[PDB]
Amino acid sequence: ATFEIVNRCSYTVWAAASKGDAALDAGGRQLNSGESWTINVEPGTKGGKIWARTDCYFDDSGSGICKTGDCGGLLRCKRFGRPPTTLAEFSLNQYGKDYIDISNIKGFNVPMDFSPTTRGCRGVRCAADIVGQCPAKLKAPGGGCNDACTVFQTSEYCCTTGKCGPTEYSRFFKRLCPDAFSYVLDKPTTVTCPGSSNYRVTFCPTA
Repeated sequence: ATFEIVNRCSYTVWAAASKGDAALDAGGRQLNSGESWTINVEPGTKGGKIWARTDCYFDDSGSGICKTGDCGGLLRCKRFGRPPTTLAEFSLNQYGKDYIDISNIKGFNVPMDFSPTTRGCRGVRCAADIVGQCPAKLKAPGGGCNDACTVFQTSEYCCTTGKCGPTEYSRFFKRLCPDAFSYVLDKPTTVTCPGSSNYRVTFCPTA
């Protein structure tokens, strides 16, 4: 399948694409404003994620640091990223469908549209100035708006036991982005798409 990753923000990002224990495609790439990067993701993938990283440095050996979303100091992500990272999430072809979501469960760093490029299903978006508004205790020095499980490490925020409810903090993300997951047991805003669909991830969409 095909992921076209478009940086419509006015600042550079360092896109990432991982499943957890391996890169997707080249696993990351710099994207100056306006630049695009189309990747190939193997059918049937489970639990894939796409995110932006901000304020990176990488050397020629591809080794470095980012202020949001860092995946173990590399340019070419093979793990997932350090919060706060807004997340495009997907598992493809799982019995005839595709399932797409955007998640604020690790926080928010960059606004995002995740829309299908082939018919049958609706996209999802979180474009609101979450970082402009972010509750004071959840702000991240380095940039972005952290989730409460990251800031406080409690069972209730982290839903450790599989039981938890919404919180004042989950609800701050759900007031600003109702289509994105705001905590682990949020009512699912998942989208089911035809198996083998293609997609576009647009950062800073309304930019």
